[PDB]
Amino acid sequence: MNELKHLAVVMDGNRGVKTMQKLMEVCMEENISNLSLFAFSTENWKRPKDEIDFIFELLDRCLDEALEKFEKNNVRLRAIGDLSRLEDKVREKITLVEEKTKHCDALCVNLAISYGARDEIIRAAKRVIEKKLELNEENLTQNLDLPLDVDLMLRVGNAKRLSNFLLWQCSYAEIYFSETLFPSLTKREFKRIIKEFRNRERTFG
Amino acid sequence: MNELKHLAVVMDGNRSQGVKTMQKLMEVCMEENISNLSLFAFSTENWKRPKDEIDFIFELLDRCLDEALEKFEKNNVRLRAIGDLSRLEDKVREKITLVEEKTKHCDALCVNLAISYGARDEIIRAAKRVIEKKLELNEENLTQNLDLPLDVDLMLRVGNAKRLSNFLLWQCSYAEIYFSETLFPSLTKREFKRIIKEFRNRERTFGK
Ligand SMILES: CC(C)=CCC/C(C)=C\CC/C(C)=C\COP(=O)(O)O
Ligand SMILES: CC(C)=CCC/C(C)=C\CC/C(C)=C\COP(=O)(O)O
Repeated sequence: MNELKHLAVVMDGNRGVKTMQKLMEVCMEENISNLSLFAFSTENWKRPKDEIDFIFELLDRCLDEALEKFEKNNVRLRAIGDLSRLEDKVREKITLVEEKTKHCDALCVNLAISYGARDEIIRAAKRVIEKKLELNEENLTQNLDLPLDVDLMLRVGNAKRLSNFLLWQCSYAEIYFSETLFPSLTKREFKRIIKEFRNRERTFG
Repeated sequence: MNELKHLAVVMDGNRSQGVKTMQKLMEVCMEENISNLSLFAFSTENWKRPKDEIDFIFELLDRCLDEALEKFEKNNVRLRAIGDLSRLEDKVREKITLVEEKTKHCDALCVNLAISYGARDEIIRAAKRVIEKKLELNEENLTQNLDLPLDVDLMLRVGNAKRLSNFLLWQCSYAEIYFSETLFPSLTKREFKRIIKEFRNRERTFGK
């Protein structure tokens, strides 16, 4: 009854991968076209520099994994965010992996890096201005990094909040708080959560 | 530890005491030093509801506006309307303005009433105000030009719906979110207070 075209997942940000593949594998069996993930926020730039270099160290390992395995598995990678804040090293690797995988049909992984929803909205507003378009919901929407509405917004962890992730896109997103101390989760419980989603009533106001 | 300046509330919009429970929420806000209480009455999308449903909602809203004309200023509660008010019938707009004017000076609690309101629309309207003022289009400027500039600390959903439904999206970027599965009527002061206590002890990093 409900179509899940766009699934957005965020995991706890408190000061492993299996869950991520299980994640991607399921979006696929389920015919979920867009998977959106939150890696690094605009506000995260204020963290302690140690915590940051550590996160980009992880990120870098993730991107390497993307290059190797994304194309042959027919997965696409797209980076959203204010990417200009990023070091050239990462930025290049990103650009590369996007280009390598640009032609993948089976799933689209939207990776949010140096990303914030308020920044996105501001940037989108400007895109609109510089095209000499009327400022309205529709033109703004179409000029986001990610125009696509979120259907299911999924928090893997104990934090109850959006933390500046795809706000605009979430106006009518179904929200789901899946508690854990460990960003863990099972193929089935995903499918469980999904099932739940398809059945719950969406009125879009 | 966490301070709660701005409480937002939305109840399930699908399928008396209500007035009594509301007083308790308002008393709890005062007792707790919550300066702002934000309520969701009618949204921009709600306009696509059957005409009979819209009719009934404005019928009640009217009833509530009257209560507020009666009870608000003598309790030092301020009322503010947000949303695109230009979409409202004349009789309504004026009656809103009336209670607004009458309670404009009220110090103790500020009740923000979202009527013909949508977050996306609020956001667009804020961007035009910034442009119209020849300000730079940035986060801070857009914030300050919202109908309601104040960040939401706690977003409380009363009902079974799990979603924000175009309610104060910008303000909620880092808002703590809480789903209480009950009807509004069934809520007690003790419960409001508890939920509040819970929010106060939650870890808020704002991205660190
Ligand atoms: C591995 C990698 C590149 C990034 C790790 C991202 C993870 C697992 C969580 C970060 C989530 C973000 C950006 C915000 C969530 O904020 P919160 O949990 O609500 O404080
Ligand atoms: C009594 C009165 C004047 C208005 C009542 C507002 C109520 C009870 C529900 C409407 C809430 C709104 C505007 C949106 C929530 O929609 P949803 O529950 O997410 O489908």
